[PDB]
Amino acid sequence: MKVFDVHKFDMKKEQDFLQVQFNLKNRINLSPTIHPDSINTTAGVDLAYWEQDGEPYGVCCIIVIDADTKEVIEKVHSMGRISVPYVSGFLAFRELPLIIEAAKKLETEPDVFLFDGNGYLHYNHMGVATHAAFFLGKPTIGIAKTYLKIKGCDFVTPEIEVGAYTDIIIDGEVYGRALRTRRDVKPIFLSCGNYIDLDSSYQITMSLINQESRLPIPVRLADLETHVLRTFYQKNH
Repeated sequence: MKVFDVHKFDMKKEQDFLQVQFNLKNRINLSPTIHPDSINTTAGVDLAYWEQDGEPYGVCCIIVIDADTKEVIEKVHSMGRISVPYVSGFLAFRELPLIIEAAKKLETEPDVFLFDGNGYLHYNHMGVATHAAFFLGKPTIGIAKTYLKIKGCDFVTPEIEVGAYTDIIIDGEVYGRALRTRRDVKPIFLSCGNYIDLDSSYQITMSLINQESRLPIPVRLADLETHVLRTFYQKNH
């Protein structure tokens, strides 16, 4: 699908990256309410990396499923040498190029994109899920497997029950939630990406959860796809 040409990727020093984040950060809108049964499709995005001939590479997979049946309707991927981090703390910038490339290959138009990564739950509310939203022009959701501790703030462990959650609050603001997707197993960390409220992010995520993994269906499939493709390229180097 078509994507918005938000900005270029010519940033050099950390100052450049901060300026881009601060600009987009003021364009974040978490007011949209979106019911799970009102959408036609949901997409999952993930990225995998590996060492190769001395240079770092990455493969981004986007898995699109039918919202109602949860069946896979489209799969695309992008692959290329990832840019070596000349700065630190801006992973999203070195991932976006591959993400945009993959999204451009999409024949479908996903109504929402769930990312294997953070969104609003980020030091500057500018995690990959949120950042990618501007380019995609679509609502996005952040699904993180690990907790990013901000301002020295720790989260409250959610109940053992499925769907249980706790709000991660920093400076009196809700950054996201610690969510128990699969009972008793490690919870995931949910945050709005952009163009959607926490309630909807939560409802859509839970509607995509089955007792097989703690990651919503779309994201679990993308993750598995990025791993199989990476293994393919590695053994065929």
